[PDB]
Amino acid sequence: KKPTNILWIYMEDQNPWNNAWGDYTVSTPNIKKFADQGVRFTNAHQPAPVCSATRSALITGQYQTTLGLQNHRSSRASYNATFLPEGYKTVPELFVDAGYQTFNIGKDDYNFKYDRSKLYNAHEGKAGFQGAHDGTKFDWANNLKNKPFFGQIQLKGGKHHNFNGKDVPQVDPDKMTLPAYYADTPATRAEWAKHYKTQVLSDIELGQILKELDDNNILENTAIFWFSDHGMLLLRHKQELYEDGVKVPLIISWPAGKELLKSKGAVRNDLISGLDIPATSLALAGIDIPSYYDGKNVFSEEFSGRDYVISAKDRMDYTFDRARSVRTEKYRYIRQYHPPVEELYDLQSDPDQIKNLAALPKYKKELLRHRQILLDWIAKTDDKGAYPESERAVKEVLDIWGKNCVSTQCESYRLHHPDSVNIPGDKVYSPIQWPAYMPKPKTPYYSEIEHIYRKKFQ
Amino acid sequence: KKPTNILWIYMEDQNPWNNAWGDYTVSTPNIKKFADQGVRFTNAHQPAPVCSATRSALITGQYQTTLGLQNHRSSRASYNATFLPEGYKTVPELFVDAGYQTFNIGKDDYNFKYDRSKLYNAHEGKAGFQGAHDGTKFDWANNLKNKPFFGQIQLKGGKHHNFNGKDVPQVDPDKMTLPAYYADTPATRAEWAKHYKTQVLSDIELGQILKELDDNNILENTAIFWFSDHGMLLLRHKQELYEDGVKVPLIISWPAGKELLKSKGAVRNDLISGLDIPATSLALAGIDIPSYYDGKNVFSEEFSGRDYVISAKDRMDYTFDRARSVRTEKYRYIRQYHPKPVEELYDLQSDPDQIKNLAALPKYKKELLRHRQILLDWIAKTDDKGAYPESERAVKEVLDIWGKNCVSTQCESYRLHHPDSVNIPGDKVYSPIQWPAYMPKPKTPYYSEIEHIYRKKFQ
Ligand SMILES: [Ca+2]
Ligand SMILES: [Ca+2]
Ligand SMILES: [Cl-]
Ligand SMILES: [Cl-]
Ligand SMILES: [Cl-]
Ligand SMILES: [Cl-]
Ligand SMILES: [Cl-]
Ligand SMILES: [Cl-]
Ligand SMILES: [Cl-]
Repeated sequence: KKPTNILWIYMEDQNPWNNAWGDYTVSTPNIKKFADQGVRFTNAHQPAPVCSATRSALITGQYQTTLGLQNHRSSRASYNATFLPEGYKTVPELFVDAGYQTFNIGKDDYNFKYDRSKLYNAHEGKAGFQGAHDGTKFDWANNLKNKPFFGQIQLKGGKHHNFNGKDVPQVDPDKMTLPAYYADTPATRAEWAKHYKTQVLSDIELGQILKELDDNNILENTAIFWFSDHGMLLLRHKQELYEDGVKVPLIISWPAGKELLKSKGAVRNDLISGLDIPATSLALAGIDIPSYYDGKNVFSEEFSGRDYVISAKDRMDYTFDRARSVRTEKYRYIRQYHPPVEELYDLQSDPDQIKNLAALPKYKKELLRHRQILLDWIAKTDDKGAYPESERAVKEVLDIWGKNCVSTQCESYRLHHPDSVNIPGDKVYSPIQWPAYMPKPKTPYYSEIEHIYRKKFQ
Repeated sequence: KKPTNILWIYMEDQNPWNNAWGDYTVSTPNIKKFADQGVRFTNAHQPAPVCSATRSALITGQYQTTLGLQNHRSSRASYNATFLPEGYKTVPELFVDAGYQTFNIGKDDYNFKYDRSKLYNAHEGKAGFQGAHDGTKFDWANNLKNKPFFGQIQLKGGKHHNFNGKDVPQVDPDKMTLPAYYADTPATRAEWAKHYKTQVLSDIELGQILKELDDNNILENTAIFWFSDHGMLLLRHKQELYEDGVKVPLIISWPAGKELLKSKGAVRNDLISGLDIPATSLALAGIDIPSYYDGKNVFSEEFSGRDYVISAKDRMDYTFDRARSVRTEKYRYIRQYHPKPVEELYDLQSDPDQIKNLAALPKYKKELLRHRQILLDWIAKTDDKGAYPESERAVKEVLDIWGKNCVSTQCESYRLHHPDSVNIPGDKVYSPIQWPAYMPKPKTPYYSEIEHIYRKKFQ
């Protein structure tokens, strides 16, 4: 007994502030019922805290840092490209090869060049934001009611802008409880109340998708993976609060396999990586997990929870950072490469990560233990974050963010190209030819997504 | 029940033309007795056919192509550097961390920068050929007769230069049987007879090392790995004959453990990769094999022979090539990326000298695709770094060492984009590379000498 379909309900930028996680600030009945009849994961940690890093990792099955996909965003311009290795199979291509129809409605946002028709064969792509391909809308639930499919639906999550729907409650910014030692201003309180409203919008959209499956008798045989690509990125001065940036909601539901999925627990507290989502998707559908994928089937009998979960943060827009985190059952550890410098937090007693324990003698052994888990991971994956981005990749940042990039990478680039700082890179550098094993489609939007230069930023 | 020591008897550039392999052209009694009492491997295929590629692969435990170590030679200059990832453990470091004394007498010839004292803690290094470190000679068999060690002794193998020893037999070039369609000249017949003489020199040297171990009671408790870094590189026009380039002699002997080793066969014909040598050494000494190593323990109960062995060839001195090979039980497949890639398929049973390319024969289409798919899996799994062009700084290193001999497109384009500095030494053109914080560069003087690789004689 395997499900017929896989469906990822893929939310942008959302923390699990919903009834199923015990939070009754707003009413989330669809999510609560959905969680009650499925498997809820309370320790699912994505490999990255930002869009294109997480989304590239889950679609390739590996840490975004292993294949040079770690920088948000990257490989978008005509003159700067990353290609997956020859022979490589993304998760959708694995499903296509096994006979399924595949789609992703909404943004891809991956940090490599690709022929989308090899990944998603049930619909066409179109130009998206900042070099991304997007998947066109279509009546997937009707068209594929009798064709086994791996689909994704991208929902706006915390980035929903429109709250005029008569089902969105009032949320008073003055009633919001902020994290400890977090900036308490009208703007942060407004961001909190807005994020609660987006929980209701997510709850509504979940209800609509479940109805659409039900109206085409697709609800029983579809394994649904319900998750966000990261939580809200929160800053206390310069300190990123990683725990609730990488820990995301995850509910897995397969109605006709309920008892099989719940066998290890209807509420899973063991440590899960977001990279286990594609691997579990493959296993549930009866597709081998490639040996080079990092994920595991979280429902297999041999799966007893990860000892630790690794996350990575690299460049974000025009901020050239590099940090690596080891999450164990009790601690989050951070290695910060651009303050060498280390952080360690006991989450049980310090959930907002205020008390760095790295320099306390009592915690030296736990510190070294987390550090060594990280060194093992760097040695195993050859973390491409250790290597600097190229001239062409820096030029791509300049095309998109212009004067906003004040990093020493960007200034040094300007000092070396004073003749062309504001000339679009596609007029400075030759286009990158796609490799023999993957010719560039002639589809017109493939050239439109490469027009990344933004005059308004210089 | 584990051996106490690990020793690699490590030969340069040598084919198994010896009595243990059934070749009595010359007398090799030490090798014959050694193979008789140990385990002989007839299908051991190195991951490369040249020195720095094979040697970097075995010392790191991974295909040289996975870590950017594939180009022979590379990362030698002051301005061009490859470092292993933070936290990475080469095989000697794994033995140091476990308490052993470690040494390699003779050349290292690795394509990355390293602090040799972290690898080999039982002796010092010295300047070597073309940017390599070498290990100084010392009385290892006595110094370490009571200290568990992992050691390597580098022997000259097919590159021995002096044949006046009174026990080197005369070998007639006119009696040499060359490979089918191989150039039949006085030079190649001379090379054949010379190579047979080097078999006797390797036989002598094997006897001496065994005597040193016996004189110090190290003979019983020492697992020895006796092998070469590759066979001779043979060309027929532009075609490299990979089968006998990568397949090397390998004998493993551990006299106190004879019966355990021989359990799966005293003569082993299953497919083995040279990367299984460090993995098997680690296993015998009771050290964990890191999850990122490619080798396996060939004496483990779970080891049932490899279904295939991968080999890779990339730049060789100033020849910028890229070829990948899948060896299966019956066939060797070659994918050639700079002839878009062209493919070769040979049935070795009927075509030992690799003359009849079967790749375009409809009868062999399925065997072709099956070998192609094996290679594609390996590229996807390892992100074969030969898919990426060498940097500007690496081309300069080639130009420094080889000068006007490099006629490649990469070189000729470099000369076009730097017409004013073509013959200026690279260390006056490019700034030195700072070693990473996790591995500071020793002050030791020969570390500066080995980076002086410019050769005026070549331009
Ligand atoms: Ca996002
Ligand atoms: Ca050699
Ligand atoms: Cl825009
Ligand atoms: Cl649309
Ligand atoms: Cl299972
Ligand atoms: Cl604009
Ligand atoms: Cl040489
Ligand atoms: Cl003859
Ligand atoms: Cl075993």
